[PDB]
Amino acid sequence: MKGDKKVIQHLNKILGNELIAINQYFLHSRMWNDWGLKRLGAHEYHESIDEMKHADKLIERILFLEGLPNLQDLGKLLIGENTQEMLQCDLNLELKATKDLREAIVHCEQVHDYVSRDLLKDILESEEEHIDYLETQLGLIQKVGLENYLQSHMHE
Amino acid sequence: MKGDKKVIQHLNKILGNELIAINQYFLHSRMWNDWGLKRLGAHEYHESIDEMKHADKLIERILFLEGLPNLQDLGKLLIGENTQEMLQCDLNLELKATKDLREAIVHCEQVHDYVSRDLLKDILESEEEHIDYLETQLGLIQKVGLENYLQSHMHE
Amino acid sequence: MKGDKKVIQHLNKILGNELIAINQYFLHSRMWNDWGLKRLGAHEYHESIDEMKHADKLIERILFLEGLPNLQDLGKLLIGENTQEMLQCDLNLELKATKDLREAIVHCEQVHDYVSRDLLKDILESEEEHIDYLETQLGLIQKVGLENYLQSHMHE
Amino acid sequence: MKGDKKVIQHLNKILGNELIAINQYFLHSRMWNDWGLKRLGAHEYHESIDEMKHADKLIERILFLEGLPNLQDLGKLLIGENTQEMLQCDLNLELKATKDLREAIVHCEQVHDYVSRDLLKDILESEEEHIDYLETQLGLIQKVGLENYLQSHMHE
Amino acid sequence: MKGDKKVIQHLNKILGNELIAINQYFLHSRMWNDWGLKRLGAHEYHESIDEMKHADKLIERILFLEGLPNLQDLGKLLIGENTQEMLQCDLNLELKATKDLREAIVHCEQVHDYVSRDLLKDILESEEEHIDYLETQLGLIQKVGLENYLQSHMHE
Amino acid sequence: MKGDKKVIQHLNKILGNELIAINQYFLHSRMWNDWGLKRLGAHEYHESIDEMKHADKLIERILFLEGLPNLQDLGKLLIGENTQEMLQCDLNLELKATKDLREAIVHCEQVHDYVSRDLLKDILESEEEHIDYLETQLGLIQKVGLENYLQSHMHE
Amino acid sequence: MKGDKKVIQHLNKILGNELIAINQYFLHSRMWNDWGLKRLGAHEYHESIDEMKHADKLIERILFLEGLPNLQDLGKLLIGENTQEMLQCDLNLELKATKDLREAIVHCEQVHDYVSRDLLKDILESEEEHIDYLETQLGLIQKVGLENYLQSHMHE
Ligand code: HEM
Ligand code: HEM
Ligand code: HEM
Ligand code: HEM
Ligand SMILES: O=C1NC(=O)c2c(NCCCc3cccc(O)c3)cccc21
Ligand SMILES: O=C1NC(=O)c2c(NCCCc3cccc(O)c3)cccc21
Ligand SMILES: O=C1NC(=O)c2c(NCCCc3cccc(O)c3)cccc21
Ligand SMILES: O=C1NC(=O)c2c(NCCCc3cccc(O)c3)cccc21
Ligand SMILES: O=C1NC(=O)c2c(NCCCc3cccc(O)c3)cccc21
Ligand SMILES: O=C1NC(=O)c2c(NCCCc3cccc(O)c3)cccc21
Ligand SMILES: O=C1NC(=O)c2c(NCCCc3cccc(O)c3)cccc21
Ligand SMILES: [Fe+2]
Ligand SMILES: [Fe+2]
Repeated sequence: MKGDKKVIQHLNKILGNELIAINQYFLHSRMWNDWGLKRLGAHEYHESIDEMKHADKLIERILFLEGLPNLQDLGKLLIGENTQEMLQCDLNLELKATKDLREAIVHCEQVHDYVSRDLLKDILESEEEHIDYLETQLGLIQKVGLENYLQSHMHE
Repeated sequence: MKGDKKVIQHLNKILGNELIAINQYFLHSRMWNDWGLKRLGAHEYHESIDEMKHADKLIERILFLEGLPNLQDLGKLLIGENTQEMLQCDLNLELKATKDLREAIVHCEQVHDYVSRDLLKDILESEEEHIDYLETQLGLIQKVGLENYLQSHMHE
Repeated sequence: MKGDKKVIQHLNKILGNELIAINQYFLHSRMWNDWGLKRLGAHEYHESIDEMKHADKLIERILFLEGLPNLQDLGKLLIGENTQEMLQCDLNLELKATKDLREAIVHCEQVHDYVSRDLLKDILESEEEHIDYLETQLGLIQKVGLENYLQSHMHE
Repeated sequence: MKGDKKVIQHLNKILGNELIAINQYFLHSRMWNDWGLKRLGAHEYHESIDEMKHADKLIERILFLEGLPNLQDLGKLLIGENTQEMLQCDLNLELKATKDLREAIVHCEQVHDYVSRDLLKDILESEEEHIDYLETQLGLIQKVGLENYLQSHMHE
Repeated sequence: MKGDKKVIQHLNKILGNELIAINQYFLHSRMWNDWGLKRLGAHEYHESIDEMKHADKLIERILFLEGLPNLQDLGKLLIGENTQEMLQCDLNLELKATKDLREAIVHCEQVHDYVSRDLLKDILESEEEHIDYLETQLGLIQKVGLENYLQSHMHE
Repeated sequence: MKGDKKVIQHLNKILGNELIAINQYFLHSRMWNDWGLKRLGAHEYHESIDEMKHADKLIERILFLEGLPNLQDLGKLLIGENTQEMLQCDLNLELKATKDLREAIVHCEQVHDYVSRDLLKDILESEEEHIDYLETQLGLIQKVGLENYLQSHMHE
Repeated sequence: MKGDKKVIQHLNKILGNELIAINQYFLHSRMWNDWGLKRLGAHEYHESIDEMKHADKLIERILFLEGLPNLQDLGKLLIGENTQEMLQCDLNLELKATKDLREAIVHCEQVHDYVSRDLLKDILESEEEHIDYLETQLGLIQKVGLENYLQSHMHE
């Protein structure tokens, strides 16, 4: 079904953000596992899988709309050097992602692609849940102290 | 069954206290959940539910006694800005509540409304259990330190 | 996540409406039970519980958006003196509630808070189902007569 | 298998009757549900489904006989404005339906299409069962009064 | 264990009231069953059984306190001749019973027979539940009309 | 609940499209079954049933909004004479259907009927899934050839 | 455990190849699904997942050896425009991948990193299995003809 060209451009932009997130979260997960912080490693793994599932749905939608899904261009990964930095890098990425999702929803609404809007709204709900998690973790570091925070994320 | 008018006023005063506590504990619960202190959030949620159940029983008793349950007047919520203050705010509310329960029981006994007394005694037992919980939490903060106390209440 | 100030004001207005409804429906439920109209009492209890669940979600969303949920201000309860009046009172409240929900959805759409809009849309679906129930009950009173209508609501 | 042309014309006439009945009964069912008369709504829904099943068998038989099933021409729906009228509209439609079924059976017998006759006889048995139901409901309205009759059809 | 003489006199007075209630409720139950009002008959049978259980506990307590339980001196049964009167007769009996229970509890408290008091308080709770049932039934007769009220009590 | 007059006109237009699709898909299903192409017949049957379910929800919404659902006017069925034509007829119908759904959603949004919008969005998601199916079938005929395509749809 | 610098460079080269394959196979999978060739889509999805698992093991090994896994550089995806081209693109990629794996194994052997060798040998076994699959499909296209080959991959 031939989609709106600018809708497809927006969907590819969202896909591009998800592809960054997949790799950033996967690498952060495996870093945390290597450091013995396996509760963080497992949670971050599940965040990476969630982004993979969003990317799949975007690819499927773009193809249905007779566009070409762009899996070739990978933007800049934001990789931290310690737990605090890694959490903040994920939050920085998520804030960019939600800004782009909102702009894409505006355009879908304008051209009456209500099904693409609904898909993006569902992804946005997942991204806001991730922001909630990240903001909460950063706040817990301040409340319990970094050493306690890391202690609490050693074991699954 | 026509109840004593002052018993009904006492029951409405206790109901008023329960209505404050429902909202205070529900808000404290959801604050703690938002902050990632999910064990505190869950415990405080169950405290809010318990006050809802007491309020139900008071409403039912007032109607049986042919009075009008007052759910319109809501007194001042005591909302803290951090965990220590929230616990003290709950304790301050509970101490007011048990004072008022004791005065209501005295009156029920004087007019021979022994069934209303039995209801209020059961509620008083619940409120003294809550006081026990709160005093214990405040004491634990002193024994283990605030950072450890909060750490222990991150995960359910 | 820092939410829009006016969105938070709208969510607090909806929450205020839900808090009125919780208490109005709970009292109506317990009045109907006291009168032996237990099918109405049970249905109205479930309506109160559903409003409690909506209030919970509103509180959680307001806190995520870094606002202060207002559980202190309680508006006017519309309490009837007989079944016909109680049902009409509930309907009057629901019609105010849906007006406020629609105005809140408009504003969420305009600041691109699509997740808050989705929550409010879900609440609006619930409130329109309640309107359907209420209009249907008032119509049945006319079709079967008041005595029969009440008879049919004695037994669960 | 090449069927008799007039048999196929009769089958298309019966199919036309069933298509009116599907839509009339479905609308009556949803009107009754909207009004809170759920037992009537459910029973009328099942009547609509039964007509759908008859239409299916007629379509299948017409195609086997190498005719074209007419799903395009929809005759006049008899929609009532209250329960009494709705039941009588259903009964008026059924009495026309059974007259047409008998005339079709006569013709099938004359040209030795005994399998089409058997199908039409089975449909006729179903339509006479519906007539029994309708006559019985109209009689009950007289015996128990309209308000009681409607009361008895509020709840499933 | 040697009981207070006046406590034992009070317990025998309460026992006498229960013995009246056993017979009154049992006869009302069987009258309602004979009339085809089986839901009333069954409910009233269970009321009679409850009074039998209270009488048992009073007899046991009196014997423990080394008194003689008086099962000989049966007071006046309040027997109605139609449903509304039978319910009112039960209510009149229950109101006398609860007045006597309160006076007995006062005396138990004065002489420190706290276990006798607790037994009487439990009986008082049961009798107030019966009062609630009775007042509710009388109110339902007013709200739904006598003919509907009786209709609703034909079947279990 | 008094709905917007023009919303109700749009819902009746969508309902009219669904009524065409029910009959067109049901007839195509039974044609394919008669020809021995039972996998197509079954799939097309389920498409017809899905349109029946959408029509039901539209009728229910129209009645709730105090409109009259139009089941009387039946537009033009697009009936093919072979598999390729039947699939393209279904696709032509679905493309008209989605255009009308988008126009209806625009209007519902403009008059703040967000619940009707949500219903129509869900229907649009179902219709876009049907368009995906149809486009895919037409493409498969080109890729595997008509003879193989039909072979693959003989057995359920 | 400090690894050999050149071993880590080889592991990152193999990782780089796996990252290309993940995306290439995922896109080919979703292209085939969009075209209705669901058995090819499913198989190609499982090939993508298998490459994801290999990449995970490489990332984990590189981190254990105190290197930095390179998830940032993504090489050229080889995307076909039809089934034959897509299969050949996958085969071309696999043949480059196995050449790189053999060179990496040579070096691991030379510096006595026998555990890294064993990991790469297991990956090489998987990639040769994929080559077997791909060569076999290309051969089947020649033996059964493209139309039959595609027909056989419509249904899972
Ligand atoms: C650095 C790149 C990637 C890595 C390391 C990776 C890793 C993984 C792993 C380890 C799994 C779990 C497999 C299992 O044990 O069953 C998985 C699942 C999955 N991956 Fe990836 N993946 C990557 C990229 C992608 C991409 C780009 C996509 C899609 C565009 C994707 C889509 C999926 C899907 C759909 C699943 C299945 C999730 C589920 O339903 O459980 N992955 N991935
Ligand atoms: C008059 C004030 C209230 C009364 C009398 C009341 C009463 C009740 C009762 C009796 C229950 C069922 C408890 C059980 O047996 O499990 C309940 C559940 C609940 N209440 Fe309330 N409540 C009140 C106010 C509130 C408020 C203000 C909130 C939130 C803002 C709230 C949130 C809840 C929730 C979330 C549940 C559990 C619902 C479920 O998932 O089943 N309630 N309430
Ligand atoms: C001193 C007076 C009475 C006492 C203390 C007494 C006590 C009891 C007790 C303790 C039970 C067992 C209840 C249970 O645990 O389920 C019982 C059952 C019963 N009583 Fe009485 N009762 C008395 C008089 C009567 C009278 C006057 C009648 C009838 C006219 C009666 C009819 C029954 C019946 C029908 C049962 C159920 C028996 C069965 O089917 O198991 N009772 N009674
Ligand atoms: C106003 C038009 C119609 C409406 C609203 C409608 C509605 C429905 C609904 C709601 C169902 C049940 C679906 C489910 O939950 O599984 C159904 C079933 C069915 N319909 Fe219709 N329908 C319509 C017209 C037709 C027509 C014209 C035919 C055939 C000529 C038909 C044939 C069937 C059949 C065979 C079933 C399955 C019944 C069974 O075996 O349980 N329908 N319909
Ligand atoms: O990252 C990438 N996404 C892409 O589509 C892509 C390439 N595609 C070449 C056209 C293939 C084709 C044909 C017909 C229907 C289709 O859907 C696709 C090539 C390189 C990279 C990418
Ligand atoms: O918080 C509140 N509690 C209440 O009762 C109430 C109001 N009551 C007005 C009607 C009371 C009535 C009259 C006649 C028969 C009855 O059964 C009851 C009104 C506002 C607020 C409240
Ligand atoms: O109904 C009510 N809702 C409220 O929030 C409230 C009150 N809030 C006091 C400050 C809460 C605070 C402070 C700092 C950081 C936080 O995260 C939260 C006070 C009274 C009543 C209410
Ligand atoms: O296709 C059709 N849809 C319809 O509603 C309809 C007809 N309606 C007659 C009045 C229904 C009525 C009256 C009063 C209160 C109500 O609630 C409903 C008549 C013919 C065809 C249709
Ligand atoms: O209704 C009546 N209740 C009675 O107790 C009673 C009678 N009691 C005679 C003495 C029984 C007794 C009790 C305890 C220890 C003993 O050694 C003996 C005689 C007639 C009627 C009654
Ligand atoms: O079989 C029987 N044994 C009896 O005592 C009895 C009757 N007594 C009537 C007394 C005064 C009265 C009158 C009306 C209701 C009452 O509750 C009381 C009367 C009839 C049968 C019996
Ligand atoms: O309501 C309707 N019923 C119908 O058959 C129909 C139409 N038929 C078009 C030709 C079907 C065809 C052609 C060749 C071989 C076949 O086996 C079948 C057209 C419009 C409406 C209807
Ligand atoms: Fe009746
Ligand atoms: Fe073949």
